[PDB]
Amino acid sequence: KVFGRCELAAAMKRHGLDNYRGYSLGNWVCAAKFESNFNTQATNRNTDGSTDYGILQINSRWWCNDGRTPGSRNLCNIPCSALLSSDITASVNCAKKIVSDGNGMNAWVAWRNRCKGTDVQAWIRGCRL
Ligand SMILES: [Cl-]
Ligand code: NA
Repeated sequence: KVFGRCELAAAMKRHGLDNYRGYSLGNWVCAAKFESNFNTQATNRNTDGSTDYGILQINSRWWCNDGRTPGSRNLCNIPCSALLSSDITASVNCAKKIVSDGNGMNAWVAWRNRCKGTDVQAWIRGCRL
């Protein structure tokens, strides 16, 4: 599923991400835009052999099992394919574990390079939330 901007904002809000660990909703919408272009089916393979999955491009080295990332942890205890669903619940629940992990949203490279320090409230402007 390719989400619309306000559609995703509202789904993320319903799943408890607005101000989760201090990060306003706009931060999460901005991260999803630049990680996956709002496409739940996005995958990208990394040089180390791991793969990033879904709307928030969660990585198979630490967070999910894709059966082909040797010596990976599966800290969200899910198959990575579950992160590609049109229902974002699994992605959101795993993202909450990531962002609690210590370096916050800096775990998402696109957030650090393209969202951090910008006017992220713009990503939810105009939406009925
Ligand atoms: Cl933080
Ligand atoms: Na893994």
